[PDB]
Amino acid sequence: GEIQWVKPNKETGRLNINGPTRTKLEPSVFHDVFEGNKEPAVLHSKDPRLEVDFEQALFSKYVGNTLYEPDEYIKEAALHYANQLKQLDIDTSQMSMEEACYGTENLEAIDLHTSAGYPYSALGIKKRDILDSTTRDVSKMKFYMDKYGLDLPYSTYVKDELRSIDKIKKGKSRLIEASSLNDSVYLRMTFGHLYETFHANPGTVTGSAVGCNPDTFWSKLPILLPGSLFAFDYSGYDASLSPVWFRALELVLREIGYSEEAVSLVEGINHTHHVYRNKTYCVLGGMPSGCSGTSIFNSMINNIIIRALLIKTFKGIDLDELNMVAYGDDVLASYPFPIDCLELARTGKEYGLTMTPADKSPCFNEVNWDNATFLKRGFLPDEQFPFLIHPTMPMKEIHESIRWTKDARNTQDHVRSLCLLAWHNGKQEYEKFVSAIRSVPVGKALAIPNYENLRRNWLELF
RNA sequence: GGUCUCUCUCGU
RNA sequence: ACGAGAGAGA
Ligand SMILES: [Zn+2]
Repeated sequence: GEIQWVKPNKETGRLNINGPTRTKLEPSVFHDVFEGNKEPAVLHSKDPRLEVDFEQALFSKYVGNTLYEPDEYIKEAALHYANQLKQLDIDTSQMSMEEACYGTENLEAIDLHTSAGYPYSALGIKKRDILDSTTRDVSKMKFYMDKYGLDLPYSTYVKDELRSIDKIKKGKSRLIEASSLNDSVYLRMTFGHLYETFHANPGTVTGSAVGCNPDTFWSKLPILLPGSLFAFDYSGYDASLSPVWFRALELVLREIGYSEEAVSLVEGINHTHHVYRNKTYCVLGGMPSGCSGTSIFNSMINNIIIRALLIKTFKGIDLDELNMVAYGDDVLASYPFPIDCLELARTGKEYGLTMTPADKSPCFNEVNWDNATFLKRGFLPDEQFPFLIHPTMPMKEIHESIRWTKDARNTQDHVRSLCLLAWHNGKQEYEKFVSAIRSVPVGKALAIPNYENLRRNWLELF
């Protein structure tokens, strides 16, 4: 991805989009009980903590584009994935507006507790003023679709969250691109059925882990990804995508039977316009973080990417012997013979992709089930039933979460949630957690889940 | 102050 | 089953 131009909102006619500049995050009653190295992200140009110009680090993620036009490797890769998806029998027909707005069995309704985007967010119009879960009223929507149209600009905000200290000094906060409700609606009407399919089939056919539950999914993966694991991280995946990958995606949608009218929506995300404060800017390439389809489209593209990298880097790759699962840029993949990711990354560069070793090390060492992680969790065989696999969220990350809070009103729910993540690390580790929580007055007032009950309830999932 | 997923809680 | 909240992940 690359910024093409920046223009004053005066020159473009766009309304100013201003977001909050102070964090909702405050130290919690456990801040000093547990160790951590994360603080609230920088939200403001003159955060005392800054060591670089803020807006320059913010947008530094747009590293540029290399390829615009799929070569033969990318074409073949897009095709292998497309034929694999055909067995899913995706409904390529347009989903009704009612379903797209208000939900189906396999697609959650448009979030109503969340902004309605450009231009409503400036006009003081919220989603609730247009949509109604009880009515399933589609009439006011179909009016605003024809008042403001489609292809409205993304409203850019800085994401309020914890970031490592390195990331706070270096102004490396994350942006989110608020979608216009109009595009969300239209993207959902066009691809809603493909969302449904993907949500109901996490696994190695979709190649996607969207819709998976780690408590039960982790036991399938060593069976879904047989052979030798390989994995790696991307730096700045979304923003690093060159337009070629959106061309590639158009190939996949076309092949599985999408109409040329529907395939044409992809350029709509490859080429996008954003409002940040008082300026308008145009981005070519890069997935816009906050549009409808972000997870699934990123996951689909990864499926294309891993394939193309394999057959351009190595001789005699059989793509039918590749098994992989993606969740956006997160990947776990397997092949009958070990894959050398040092070489994939070299190829990755030629495609404008920045790939680094999985273990966060600077060498591409071996990846195995003992040290693989996916969605931040590891894989730990149960000591009693080894075919069942614990997803192990590191206590380090759990300690990070518990030290802060956006509203201490909800300390109970927060701590319980963390305990449902933490027990998988084992009885000894969990009780060390719990007793540390008890070591403090608010702690002795919380209801904490019993280890053996957590384990008992986990075993009955099977 | 986005898109989604999963899980928990609280109500009728 | 439906409403409201939260946490985590991408
Ligand atoms: Zn443009």
